[PDB]
Amino acid sequence: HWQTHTVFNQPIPLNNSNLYLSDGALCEAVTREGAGWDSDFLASIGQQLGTAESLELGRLANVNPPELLRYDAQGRRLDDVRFHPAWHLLMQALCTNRVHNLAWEEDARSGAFVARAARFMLHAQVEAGSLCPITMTFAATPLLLQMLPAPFQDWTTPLLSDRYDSHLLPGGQKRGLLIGMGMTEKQGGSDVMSNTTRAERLEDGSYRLVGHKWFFSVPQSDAHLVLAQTAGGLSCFFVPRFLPDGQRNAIRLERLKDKLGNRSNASCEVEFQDAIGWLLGLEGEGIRLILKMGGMTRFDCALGSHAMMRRAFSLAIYHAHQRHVFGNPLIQQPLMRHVLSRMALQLEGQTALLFRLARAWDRRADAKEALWARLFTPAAKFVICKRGMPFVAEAMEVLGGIGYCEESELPRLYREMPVNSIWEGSGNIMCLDVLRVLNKQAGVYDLLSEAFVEVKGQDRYFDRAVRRLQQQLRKPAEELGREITHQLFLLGCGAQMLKYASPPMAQAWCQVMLDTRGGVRLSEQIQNDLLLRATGGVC
Amino acid sequence: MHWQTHTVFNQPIPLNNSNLYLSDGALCEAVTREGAGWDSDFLASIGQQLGTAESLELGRLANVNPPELLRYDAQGRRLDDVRFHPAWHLLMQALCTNRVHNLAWEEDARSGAFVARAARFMLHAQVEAGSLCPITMTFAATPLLLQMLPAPFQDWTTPLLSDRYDSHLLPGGQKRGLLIGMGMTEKQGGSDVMSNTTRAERLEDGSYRLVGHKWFFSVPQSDAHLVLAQTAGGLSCFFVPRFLPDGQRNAIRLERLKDKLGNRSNASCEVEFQDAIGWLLGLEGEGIRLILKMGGMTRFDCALGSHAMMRRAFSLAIYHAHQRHVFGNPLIQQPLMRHVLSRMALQLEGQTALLFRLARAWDRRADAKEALWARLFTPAAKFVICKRGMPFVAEAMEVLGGIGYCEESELPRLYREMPVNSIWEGSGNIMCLDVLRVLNKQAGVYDLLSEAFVEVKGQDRYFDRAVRRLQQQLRKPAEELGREITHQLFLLGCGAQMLKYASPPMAQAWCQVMLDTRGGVRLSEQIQNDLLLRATGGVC
Amino acid sequence: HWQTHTVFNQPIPLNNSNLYLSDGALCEAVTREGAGWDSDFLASIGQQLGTAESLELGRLANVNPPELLRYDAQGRRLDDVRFHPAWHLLMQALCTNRVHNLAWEEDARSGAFVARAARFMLHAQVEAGSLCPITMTFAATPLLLQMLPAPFQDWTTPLLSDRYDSHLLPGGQKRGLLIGMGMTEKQGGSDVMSNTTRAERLEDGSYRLVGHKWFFSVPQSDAHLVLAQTAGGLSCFFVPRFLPDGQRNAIRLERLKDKLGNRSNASCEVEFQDAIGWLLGLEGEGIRLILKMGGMTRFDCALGSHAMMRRAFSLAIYHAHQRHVFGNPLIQQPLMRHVLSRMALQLEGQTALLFRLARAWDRRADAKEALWARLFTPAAKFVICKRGMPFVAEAMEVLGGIGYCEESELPRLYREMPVNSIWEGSGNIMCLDVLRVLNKQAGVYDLLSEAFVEVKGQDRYFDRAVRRLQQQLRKPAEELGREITHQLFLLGCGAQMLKYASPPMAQAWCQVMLDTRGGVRLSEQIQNDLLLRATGGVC
Ligand SMILES: Cc1cc2nc3c(=O)[nH]c(=O)nc-3n(C[C@H](O)[C@H](O)[C@H](O)COP(=O)(O)OP(=O)(O)OC[C@H]3O[C@@H](n4cnc5c(N)ncnc54)[C@H](O)[C@@H]3O)c2cc1C
Ligand SMILES: Cc1cc2nc3c(=O)[nH]c(=O)nc-3n(C[C@H](O)[C@H](O)[C@H](O)COP(=O)(O)OP(=O)(O)OC[C@H]3O[C@@H](n4cnc5c(N)ncnc54)[C@H](O)[C@@H]3O)c2cc1C
Ligand SMILES: Cc1cc2nc3c(=O)[nH]c(=O)nc-3n(C[C@H](O)[C@H](O)[C@H](O)COP(=O)(O)OP(=O)(O)OC[C@H]3O[C@@H](n4cnc5c(N)ncnc54)[C@H](O)[C@@H]3O)c2cc1C
Ligand SMILES: [Cl-]
Ligand SMILES: [Cl-]
Ligand SMILES: [Cl-]
Repeated sequence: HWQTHTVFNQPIPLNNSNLYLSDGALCEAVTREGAGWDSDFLASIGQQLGTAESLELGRLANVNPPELLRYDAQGRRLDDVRFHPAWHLLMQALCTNRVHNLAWEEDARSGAFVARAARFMLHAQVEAGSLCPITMTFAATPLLLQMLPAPFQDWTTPLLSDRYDSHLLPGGQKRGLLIGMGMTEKQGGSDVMSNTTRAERLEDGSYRLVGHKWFFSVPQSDAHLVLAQTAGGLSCFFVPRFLPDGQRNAIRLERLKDKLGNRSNASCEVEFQDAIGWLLGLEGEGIRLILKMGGMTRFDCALGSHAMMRRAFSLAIYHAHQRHVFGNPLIQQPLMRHVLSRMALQLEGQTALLFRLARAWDRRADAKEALWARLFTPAAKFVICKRGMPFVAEAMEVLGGIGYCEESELPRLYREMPVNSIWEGSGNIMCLDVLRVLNKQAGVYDLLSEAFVEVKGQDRYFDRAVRRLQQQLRKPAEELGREITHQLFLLGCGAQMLKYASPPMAQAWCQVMLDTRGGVRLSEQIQNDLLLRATGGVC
Repeated sequence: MHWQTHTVFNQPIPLNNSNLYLSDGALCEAVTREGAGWDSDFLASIGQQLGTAESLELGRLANVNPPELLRYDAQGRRLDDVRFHPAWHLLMQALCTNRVHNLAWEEDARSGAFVARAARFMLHAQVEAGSLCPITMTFAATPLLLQMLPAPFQDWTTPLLSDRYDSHLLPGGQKRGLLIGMGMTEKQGGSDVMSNTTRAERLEDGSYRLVGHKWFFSVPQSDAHLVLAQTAGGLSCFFVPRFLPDGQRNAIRLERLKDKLGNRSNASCEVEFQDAIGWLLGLEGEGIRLILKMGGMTRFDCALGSHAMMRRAFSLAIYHAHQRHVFGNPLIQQPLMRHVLSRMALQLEGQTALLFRLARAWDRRADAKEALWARLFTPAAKFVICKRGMPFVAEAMEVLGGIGYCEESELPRLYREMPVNSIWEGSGNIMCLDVLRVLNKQAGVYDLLSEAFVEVKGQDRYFDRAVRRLQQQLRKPAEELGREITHQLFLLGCGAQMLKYASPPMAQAWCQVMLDTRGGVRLSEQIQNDLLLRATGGVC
Repeated sequence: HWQTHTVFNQPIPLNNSNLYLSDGALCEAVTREGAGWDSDFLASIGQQLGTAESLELGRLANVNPPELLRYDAQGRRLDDVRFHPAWHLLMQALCTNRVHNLAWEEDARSGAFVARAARFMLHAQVEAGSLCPITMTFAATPLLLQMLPAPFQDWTTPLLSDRYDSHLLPGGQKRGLLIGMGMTEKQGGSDVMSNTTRAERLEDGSYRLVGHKWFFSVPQSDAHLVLAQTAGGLSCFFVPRFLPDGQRNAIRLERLKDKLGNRSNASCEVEFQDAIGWLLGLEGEGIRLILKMGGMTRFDCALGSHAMMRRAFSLAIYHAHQRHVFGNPLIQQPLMRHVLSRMALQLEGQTALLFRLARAWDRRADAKEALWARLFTPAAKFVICKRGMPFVAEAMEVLGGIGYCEESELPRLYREMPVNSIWEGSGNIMCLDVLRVLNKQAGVYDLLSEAFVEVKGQDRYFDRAVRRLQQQLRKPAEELGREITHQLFLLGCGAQMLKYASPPMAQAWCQVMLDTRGGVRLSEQIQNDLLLRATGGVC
């Protein structure tokens, strides 16, 4: 008699699922792209990462963001950052699963980049902030392994380990390392040539750095690769957190960013007060170096946005299956079932493209593969990271009101999305790069012709899309970089669907994405298969 | 460098990584003297563990990340749960591992257990105080439950005697360890519990339906609370479990979480009972009689807890004062400071002596004379010591100065905790009214005092004069002098202990400083040195 | 049937009362000490300040503490502090009521200091943090008015206004000002001789300051009087927030204290990076100057603590009067009544001593009056500020559990008390100063004897106390500085009680405070009278 009502028609939130085994498109991609040997392991962590206890860690790390500790209680400079225990727990698992170095092990087998991409994608569905140090370390490791200055040769062993080490010590004394990246300044992020951080050559071949970095993520990194001006031009420096003699480097943490999302991750405004750096490569070869690593971090952005889209979608279909409206399961409602099917179709294409791209990276020794990666990485980052926002927003709306409340995973996802689109130059820069590749790089047109010819006749909308692109690649105006990049990206997904997806699935994908007319209805059967694949049972 | 504007110097390193036990001379001597010497090795062991920086950090985390009340889930269903920072649970594990909640109630507990347990308690208290609340309540309630558990809960006996903290959201019977809370206070009264309006109706099966509220309901996550409610037969005490036997959640509704000055790591709720099921303990109307048994022990914990926090505050102060220089010399060498610090050390010596003598009384409660001693000095010790805590800790804070007023320091948290112990369980006045009630109603109280006072007569002139004043001060029966009488009675208790077991110079010092009404007592250079030295260890 | 219980015996909290007219001892003191002309105004603001709306401003200012803005969104240094709107409202009223300068107006009448003290004591009961800038400004004003450097002569008018101006502008362009004091450094606050902030003389006569201040309250002050080392000794500098040319002075705000209490008030850790200062007086004359101001701020500490004890006590008795326990009003319960009466008696004494002490300051032109002030100011600060903690804690306990909750005014008061005892050298330094006056000052022993002889024979306990002080002054050790200062303070209050208080009241006070035998019962008539005077009706 105390109650005013009974609570019903409230679906149970998705948890204790298998992030891997419930993703049909992913299972197929992993095996298809030569990482089948990691399938058992993927399912293993898929189950671990998908538990309530795991998702809670994600929540804790974000709602208890890091504190910047500039001083101690005595008034001495401290320059440290303090995290919630959940942060460290996430790091342990990321490093245990070698998301930061799997591909760089000395005996790493074929498909390692692809396998590692799958491992990454699972973690990304749980928590995103923690991916930042992992992404940076992953991209920087190959570079360091062959360019480490003499005083830090003993970093090789920890760089190749599977142990997270949060000890406040010099890198050489630690079990595992994290590498950060300091490029962006107040005057520019895309245009790094405008940096005003200067480096004066010190004695032993080291340099004195004086300047600042505007966005300096993971200040607790064991080292940052930093860009600074020298007499010889813009160079890249290895700036360790501790000097060889055990003293703390002269990096001053001034301010912690107060971010829309990505809140679990510490992003600082730092200043260099005669900090010591070691020159990597040659003076003026700075931009050339960070361009090598950029390729890989961009891929992580695209993959990360995709992972979050996948999670948001999983939450949405799980909810829509249980929630009833107007007498029927929400997911049975014609208009909803239509929207959800198009969303699933979106993820199928992205899964296909992203893991094809991963294969390219795994086989970068092949000039044709390296060129494929060089081209589609920026494209995938631009398109997928742009889609993230509208896509996650839609998922949120499938849940309705409760999806707009912070107790749900959706707001945090929705809040994270834009960071991936802004990171590393932003969309426009991606598109200018795509244009630059088509123009400057040799044998690009030949590479495209081969793939397009390989699937000609399989689908009318694809072939028409190919014709439209070649017509736009005659007079490629800069102001059409987005149109060109988008169309180029779709053709990439299209080819993959046509080659390896079932004919009905590819027919569906091509129609929905490449049919300019619109009004595209999907067969009852193809919709059922999409939604079924998106919940597993295809593994 | 050229970037700096100054050099940081004369800033002392904060006290950490010390041994909370081995650095307390008075405590080591007390433990051995009061028959708990067998626990000395263990005490030093946890004394080291608890005194580490990592441990102190747990204390800080538990307080600056206070519990959240979860009334509802994301679906709009009632949840009635409380979510803590991991540090809270870590503190609880250690407290239970160290059996601070049940050591004395083990079936084979040896002699001195209450005294040993008091020492274990005192160490923990210096680290974090909030976590002590569930421990204090469970410790006081356990003896009662062990022999009064209703039939459906006989399988609580094993967990009640364990050393395993269990935070699982399950019925008690399925758990490895338990916590018992206490629901007495209502909006209309805390001291006067007969004004309770929570009512209980007897049901067909022997349990009762409770409808009402509790104003301060600490540790709502307890596995059960002993609750007072009105019945047709009068004010009774009920065992109100969090889960019913059939695994369903009892009808206890958590409405509001208190936003407290201190004690913040501990969840204190405003709850309402919506036909919650309770099991009658004892007889209808025997309610106040039951919670009076348990009150004796929780009061002791309040006194000990305040003492522990005073000890910690003092440790921080002397450690600071030893390093900090002012006007060319170590702060602790400055005549006026060294004088204040010595009086503070002297304060703790007396409290240590009295509190652990009291702990012995509880350990030997089978002896009528000991039980009476406890019945008399427990309330007195709670009144005086818990009152002193505030000015005492404030003084410690001032020894550090500006930095002691900042929350990065342990001092503000200690300063903020202190009043809770004085307010808890009736408050100072109630303690004093109780002391007066014992002198009046209880038989052979005057005889008991006479024996102790005679045993030390002639040893100190200020003590004997203090004894004369008390016996006279009792000349006219008067409620409005309850505090004067309770305070004087307390000092005489400490005095006797110092005179019997402390060194003659130490006891001479204590008696002069505490009992010399003519004030202005200077202390010998030697006695001050010995006080401060004892307060840092080396006497163990 | 929805309810589980009925709420009763829950007293209404004290609000919408008159902070002045409810304080019998205060009304009498104001009239007695030559400030009876302000009575109509004191009752006026006493009404305004006691309102719920007023008290709410206090709460807001403290639960929404200031934020330090070291940088703006563009990464340019900003060094500003942002307050809750309630803070500025509190400031507006304080300045409107001239709590910061009443006594320094050019045509200030007799008893201005005593009237200002009364106004201060009322504001102090609503909010304490806001008193910091007021106290500092009040103490520095007289000094500045006759020492202002040439470039800041036009500061005279604003210094004497009733205007609060929070505009971020150079002083000269504002309608009112606030002055701060920067003395304490990390190495010491009591021993300022250990300061390492150094000032070099410049071409133009001003100085370059490089150093730091550990506690630096009201960083938003229009100027700070700062102590720094020069070639000729430790000196006092006028450091304006803006330079004459409008540029911001080189005062760098590094960090904001996270305080036990006093949270509404901004206290900073600051550093000087070649900040411009102007010498006040002669080099090495620094300590001599800040000693002149120290006199008045120490008085404000004592007054503030007294004020907060008064407020606490008002709350306690209003509560005890409504709250029932064991069938009677809590205030009727013999033990409670006894305690509350002693507390009231405590405030009677303090009120008498403080406003006699205020008279001394007002008539400081008389050497005998200045000497009385010189002696009892340090004493009153030591004793009263020390009593504050146990006193307010008692008040809190009268309310019980609800008094321990932050929704009550008690915790905020309780959290405030220690700051007044720590400010300006702390208790020990006060007692050392009192000893220095009894030793180094001439005619002190005479001044005291004149007062004691004037009341000899009126009370046995008072005379016995006098004989014990004179005996304790035979051998005046340093270690007895507290015992001596305490005894002195008591005799001070005692003299005032015996002279101007009703004989029964003076007897009660003497018996309670000076009867070493303890165990004093008070008559039912004197208790009824004490509590009646503490709720007004004597005005
Ligand atoms: C959460 C977070 C963390 C970060 N962490 C780091 C870090 O760890 N290390 C680091 O170095 N940086 C970091 N950054 C900075 C980030 O890399 C840059 O912000 C990003 O590269 C864009 O630089 P910017 O902000 O200066 O944008 P701007 O350079 O001002 O660019 C503005 C816009 O102009 C567009 N644009 C640029 N050139 C052209 C052109 N020729 N034609 C048309 N449009 C153009 C860009 O697409 C962009 O959208 C972080 C940023 C965020 C939000
Ligand atoms: C952090 C915290 C946690 C708490 N947790 C719990 C809990 O878990 N369970 C629980 O039951 N209670 C709890 N309490 C309540 C606490 O036990 C009561 O607040 C306390 O007993 C005082 O009662 P009260 O607040 O009703 O004050 P009142 O009973 O209104 O008394 C107020 C004052 O009156 C004095 N007084 C009472 N009677 C007399 C008399 N005859 N003569 C003179 N003076 C008298 C009291 O000593 C006290 O100073 C908690 C309180 C706090 C602050
Ligand atoms: C909220 C707040 C605001 C503040 N604002 C300001 C401000 O605006 N400007 C400013 O300059 N300071 C400020 N302070 C600091 C305050 O003035 C100092 O902290 C105070 O003077 C004591 O200095 P300290 O902390 O260095 O104590 P210390 O100098 O380390 O003193 C330590 C203790 O030893 C005692 N002592 C010192 N010398 C002796 C001796 N010879 N014999 C016996 N005992 C002795 C002292 O009384 C003190 O209790 C502020 C502090 C607080 C908490
Ligand atoms: Cl900081
Ligand atoms: Cl809730
Ligand atoms: Cl800032």
